[PDB]
This record gives sequence, C-alpha cells and structure tokens, in this order.
Amino acid sequence: KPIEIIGAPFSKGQPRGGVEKGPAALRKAGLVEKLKETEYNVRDHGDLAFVDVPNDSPFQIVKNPRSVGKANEQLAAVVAETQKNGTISVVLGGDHSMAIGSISGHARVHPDLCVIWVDAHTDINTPLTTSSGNLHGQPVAFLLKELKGKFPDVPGFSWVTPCISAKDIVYIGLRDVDPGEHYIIKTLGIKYFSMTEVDKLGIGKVMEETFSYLLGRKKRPIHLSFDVDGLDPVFTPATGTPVVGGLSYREGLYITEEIYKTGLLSGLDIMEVNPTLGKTPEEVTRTVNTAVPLTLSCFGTKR
Amino acid sequence: KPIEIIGAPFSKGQPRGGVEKGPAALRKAGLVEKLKETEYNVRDHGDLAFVDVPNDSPFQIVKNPRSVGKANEQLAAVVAETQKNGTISVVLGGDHSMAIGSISGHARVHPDLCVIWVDAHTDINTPLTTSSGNLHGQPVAFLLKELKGKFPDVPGFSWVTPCISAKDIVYIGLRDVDPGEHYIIKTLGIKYFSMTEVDKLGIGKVMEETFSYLLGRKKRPIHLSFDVDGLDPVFTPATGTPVVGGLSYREGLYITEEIYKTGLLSGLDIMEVNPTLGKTPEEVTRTVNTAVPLTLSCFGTKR
Amino acid sequence: KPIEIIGAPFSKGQPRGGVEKGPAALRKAGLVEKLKETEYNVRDHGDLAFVDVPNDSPFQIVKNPRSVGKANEQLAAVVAETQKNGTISVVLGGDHSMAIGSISGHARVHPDLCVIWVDAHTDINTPLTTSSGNLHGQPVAFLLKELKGKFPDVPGFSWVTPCISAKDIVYIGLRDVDPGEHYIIKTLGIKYFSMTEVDKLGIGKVMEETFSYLLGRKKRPIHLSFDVDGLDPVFTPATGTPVVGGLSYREGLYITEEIYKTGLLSGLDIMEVNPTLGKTPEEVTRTVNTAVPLTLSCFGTKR
Ligand SMILES: [Mn+2]
Ligand SMILES: [Mn+2]
Ligand SMILES: [Mn+2]
Repeated sequence: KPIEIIGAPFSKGQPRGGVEKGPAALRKAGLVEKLKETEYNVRDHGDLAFVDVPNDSPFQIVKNPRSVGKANEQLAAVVAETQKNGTISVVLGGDHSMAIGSISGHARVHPDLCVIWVDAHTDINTPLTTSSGNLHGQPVAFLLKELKGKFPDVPGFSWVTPCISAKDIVYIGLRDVDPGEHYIIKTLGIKYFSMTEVDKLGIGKVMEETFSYLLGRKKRPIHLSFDVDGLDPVFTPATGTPVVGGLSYREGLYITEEIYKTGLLSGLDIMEVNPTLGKTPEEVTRTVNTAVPLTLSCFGTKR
Repeated sequence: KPIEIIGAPFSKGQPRGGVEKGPAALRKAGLVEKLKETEYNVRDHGDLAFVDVPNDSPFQIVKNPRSVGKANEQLAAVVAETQKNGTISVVLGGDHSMAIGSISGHARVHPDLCVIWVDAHTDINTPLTTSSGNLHGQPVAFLLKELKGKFPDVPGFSWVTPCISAKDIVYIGLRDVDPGEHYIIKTLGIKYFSMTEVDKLGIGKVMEETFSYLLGRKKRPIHLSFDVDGLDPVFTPATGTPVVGGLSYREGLYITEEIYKTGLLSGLDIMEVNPTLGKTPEEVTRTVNTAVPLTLSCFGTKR
Repeated sequence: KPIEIIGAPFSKGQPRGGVEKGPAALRKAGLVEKLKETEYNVRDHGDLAFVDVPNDSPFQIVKNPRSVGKANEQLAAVVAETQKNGTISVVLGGDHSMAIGSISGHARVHPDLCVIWVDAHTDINTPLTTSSGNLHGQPVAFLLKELKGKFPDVPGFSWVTPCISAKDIVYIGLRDVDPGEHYIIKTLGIKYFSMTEVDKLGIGKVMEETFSYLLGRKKRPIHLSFDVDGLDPVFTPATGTPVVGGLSYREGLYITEEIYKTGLLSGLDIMEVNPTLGKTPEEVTRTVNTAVPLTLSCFGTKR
C-alpha cells in the first residue's frame, strides 16, 4: 500500500555515462512530489551509495563483474526489506543490470511473483553468449532457474539464487534480439509479444493475454521492469540503446493502467533513463516526462 | 445539402489571443475554395461581428460572462436560420465556447440531434466546479438538460435553453479531464471513449460503437464539434491547450469519413485553431492544414 | 532461392533528379552486405546502363516515352533471365516506372504471379487521363490486360504485353488517388486497402485478407513492388511525392515479414528512394535505413 522509492543510480552495467543520473532526473521532474498526490503513501529511501571494488578486472568477456555484483547485493537486501515491511518497491535506475538486485530482492519475500518485462531487448545473454561484455544485457540470464550453471559463475554474483523460471516471465515490446538470446527464449519456451505480435493484435489483446498466461493459474504479486528503451525513441530518445519502431506513448500507458488495474503490482523498475544521451534538453525533457507518467500511471492516474 | 460557412472568431472564452483569427487562417488556407469542389454547394456567411459588452465584470469565478453570452446568442439565431433554410452549418471558431451558440442554434430546428464531441477534454465544468473561470471549458455544462440549475445562472446565458441530455452526447479522444468533470460524466452516465478505450479497440470499433449507441434507436441529425486540440500536438500544435498522446492525423480522418458516410451530419464545428500559439509558421501551416482535411473529409473527400 | 540484385537507376519517369542515385544509396548503406548474412545466396548484377534516346520528344501529354520504354525493355529481359535461372529478382530503382520492366520481366517466366502493390498512389493513370505527363504514375496502366488499347499506344512500349489482370493485383496503403484512377480501380474491380481500410482493420487483417484473396484459389509466385513513398514521411521523407498519414515503420515491416512468411516471394522492387529530396542527411539516413530493413525483412529478418 505504501511505496518506498529507491534510487539505484548505476552505469557500470554498460559503457556510457550519465545513467546514474537518471534517478535525479526523475526526482527533479517532480516524481515523488507528483506521486504523493495519489491514493498511495510515499516514503523516499533516497539513492543507495554503491560500493566500488578497486580493480575488479573483467571476468572472461564480461566487464565490471565485482563492481556490479556487490552493487546489486546491497540493492537486493534493501528491496527484500521494503517488501517485508509490506510496501511496494520502485527502483529508479540505473542500467538494467539493477533488475538482478530488484528481483532477487522482491523474490525473497514474494517468491511466487511473475515478471512482465517491457524492454526492446530480451536482455537475456549468458556470460557465455555475450558479445558486448556489458552485464546490463545479462540480467534475465542471471535470474532464471532454468539456466543455472549454463555460463560459468561470474565473480560476485554468488549471493544470487536463481530467482524465477521461464514460465513466470513475459516480454512485451521486443524488436532487437541477438541470435543467442533468440536461441534461449525460443528454446526455453519463454512466452512473449515482440513488436510484430503487438502489430497483429494490438496491446489490447497483448495485455489480455499476458494476464491469461501469468495470472491464469493463481493471482500472484507482479513485478514489472519497465526499460524506458522500449517505447519509441521519438518519446524516450535519451537512452543508451534506442531501436526504432517500438511501443508508443499511448501504448506504454495502456500497459501501466492495466497492470495498475489488476491490483497486484508489488514491484516496479523505471530503468535506463540517461540524461546525457539526449541531444538537447527538449529530448531529455521528453524522456523524463514520459518516464514519469508511466510511474504515475501504474499508481492510479487514468485519462 | 448546401453548406453555409459561418465564421465565429472569439477569444473571450479563454485568456490567450489569436483564437479569433482561426477562421481567417482556414479561409486563407483555401477552405471554402477547396469545399466548393465537392458534390456540395457552398454559401459563405462571412465572420459574425461580436457585440462586446463594456464592463461585463466577471461573475463569481467566471470571467467575461456578458461578453460571451451576448456573443453566442447572435450565433444561435444565425445557426437556427441556416438550419431552418435546410442547410448544414459549419462554424469556424473561436473558443470552444462557441458550441453553446452552435448547438442551441442547431437544436431549435433539429431538436432530436445528437452531439459526437471529439475533444481532449470533457469541456463540461459547471460555473461552480470551474477552476479556470474560462467558459471555454463549460460549454457542455451549459447545454445539458440534466444539469439545469446545478450552477447559479450565469448572466447573459438566460436565452439558453438546456439543449440535449446525457444520452444524446458522446465524447471521443478524452485524455485530460478534471476531477469534477469526471464526477459529472461518470455520475451522469455520459457514454465516451477516452484515449485508453481507443487503445483497447481502435477507432474502427470506437466508431462502430458510438453509432450503435446514438443512431441505434432512430436515425437522427448529427452535430459534431471537432476541437482541433484532441488530435496529437505533433499534428495540430497551434492550439491553446495541447495534451500529448491524442488521436492521430489518420484517426481524425477516420472519424470524419465515417460521420460523412452516415449521411446525417447536419452540423459541424472546427473549433480552437490559434494561429499565434504555433512557434513557427510550419507548426501553424501544419495545424491549419490538418484542420482543413477534417472539414473536407466530412464532405466527401476519401482516400 | 538465390537473390540477384539488379540496380535500375532512373529519373526519367518523373521530373526531379537524384532518383537514379537511390540504388547506390542503399548499397552504400550495406544492403547487399547485410543481405549476404541471411539463409539466402546473394549475386549482384550491378546497375543497368540505360540507353538514352536523343530527342524522344514527348508523346501527346506524356514526356520521355522513348527514353523510358527502351529503358524498361532492357530491364524486362534482364529480369526474365534471373527468373528463368531460378532466382528471385530485387530491383533497386529508380522511378516507379521500372515496375513495367520488372513485372513484364517477372511475368514471362512466372505468368501466374500476383502483384501486391504497397504505394500511396494507385500509379494507374492511362496516357489519356494523365495530368502530369510523368509515366512514373502510369505503370499499372501499362501492365493490365483489362485496359489494353484504352490509351493510344505510347511509342516504345510496344514490346510490352499486357501482363496481369485486375484480379491478380492488390493495393495497400493508398491515400492519394486521382479521380480518373479511382474511376479505373473502382470500375475495374481492383481489390485494395487504402489508409481507411487499414484504420478500420489494422494490417493484421489487411494482410490476412489480401492473402485470402490472391493466394486463395491457388498458391502462386508473389511479386511485391514496395514504393517507399507509402510509409509515413516521418520515416521515408526522402521521396519525390510524400503524402501524410501513411503506413508506419512498424506496419511496413509487418507486410514484409508476412509476405516473407508465405514462402512465395519471387520478386520485389524497392522503388522511389531519392537521396536529394531529403533536407539534411538525417532525413536521408532515415529513408535509406528504413528502406533496407523492408528488403531484409522480406528475406528472413524477424524481431
Ligand atoms: Mn533494453
Ligand atoms: Mn479541448
Ligand atoms: Mn507512389
């Protein structure tokens, strides 16, 4: 019933900067201030202070493992708290590597949850199949019981227990998948609706279906990791990796009002806002601005 | 069968200027000239000359009541004429306050009409619940039998007879509603399709449904008040109050070709074009240009 | 199974320049290079060298007949070859006048094909009803058994045998049709889905239906002439004739992945890219870039 707002600023998951400024960007935008005005009660944990291991030299083809891993663990036990104390966590990131912390954190208390992952990418590459060492595209890989020990144990991710299986995760908005990831998602059986599916049925059904899949068997807590990169860049241009032809501002909101409407959202992530990849303020004012109504939409705001 | 084109230039409904230049903007664009070339016969009444009461000091929390009211009455009896003489009125406004004149005018002759209101706002705030004194957001409030004497009689709106009930009005494109208005529309039972509905079913059904609602019982004259502000600002940026994520240029047209296709459009309003709120000509050339094909689309132009 | 890539650079079909640079634009973009990486085998015929007849003085109201006609014939017998040798032709144009060559060429070998024409225009004006002499808008007129000798024989188009009837052609994305063309398409019975149809049912059904029309009776080779002008100009702005409110980048792709998916695409045209009508590189980088994924989408690339 009450929202705790965590700030998990972090760039280490990928090679560009400013991503750790994403949380301050949205707070300056008046997020918490505009959140207070819902039927919900808002507490503000502030931004975590990430422990940076000196020379945590890249492991195999994966950069910054010890700095990211330590960095998630802190997040994990901060989220497992808020949850325990009966509140809904909202993590303002940060790379999408923060999902490993956010979900392990959410899953310790609520271990029956499902994860509806609105991103343009699967973000599911094992430290093996990774092309770009960047862990920010391996989150799901790390949190899937079905892929355990399918990529040599990354150093500092040992605290990590394979949270979730392929049957409790759905992807919406996919349009830029790496072969290997397709090999995984397709061969692992992971349900999903990429841009084409959305095109053939429109979010109306897309949503009607992710629910008849996930909440079908039983109603359970919902964890939603919104990667701001899966909206169309015309909307959220200030991201690190923008692919064209995504969801629209109208579509993003329709996702949030529906998940809101179920009454089971116990966890949300507003990952990827990079206030320094936006040529011009307007572009930035546009990303931040649309990032925020998705948050608010998940908490009551209708049209 | 013949269209009379009235010009009802007016800003008094809201606090910004240039709105009264909207009609000249569309005529300069070649509206009447491009209208002549349809199967229809075009007469051009020219622009009305609005009587401005000296010091019609704001009534309670509502500015310019005596100047707006007088200003509508003239419109009313001009529209009730054209109608009487068997023609279809097209009012180029002007604030959306001109709907009070336009409909009372249309409803005296055709009292069975329905009103399909394509706007981003309900524009239904009683002189009571109004935040912004601006009457341009109280039109519907004034023309609804179901709300009579639910807001103290505004001075100069006495000539106004509660034209229409909650059952003969539909809203399409809503996305920026004030609480009070929601209280009214939701508690009054007013059918409508806000952006989310459009998202869940797409204009195809939206339209299929407003017709199965309104023209269901009997076929009756249709009055359509298109508020240019309910298209997406990417299209009609030169407006006074633009909310994001509205209908699209394709959607606007689909509304007009369908209403056209029914063969019952006896009245239309192209309200809100403000040629001075458009940073740059292009923005203005864009609003005017898209305002005009909506007019033409309602009169025969297909694709 | 193998794709031959022909380059048919040509401007003569219309009065603007740079259109003949369209093929080099897409090759520079890495088309052939990005095509090699599909399950398909890519040969590269290079760009044809078009014979330019000295003073082939305009015939009646139609400019450049002898230069365009000669120019197609060469294309025709180049395409009828590739086909014969069991390969799929891809013509990088060039005006849309190159369809006359491309189809006569495709139809000599595969005479049972159908043509799904994704353009914003019908491009079906007889040398009679033509307003703009420009042949680039008369292609279909020339290749239709049902219109034979319905426009005096243009000089140099005698080699042309009325390939295809009104029952083996469908149009998708229409939104800018000339009266005469409407007279033809509507009176000839030519099936089609203009923007409104797409609006009422969405490409999902549009496609589901062109297939239940064309491939209904029997499965047959598919020739697809994608006119880059029928996407929305926000996407492919660098064209000669852009009308607003077309298909979207998501929609274009949905066409290509479906046609791909049938397994009968034996011929494709990526017509109209003009690298000199794009104010700014970005606009050009945008047209070329989206032109290319449509090509690739037709050859395996999914999302
Ligand atoms: Mn992503
Ligand atoms: Mn409005
Ligand atoms: Mn075209």
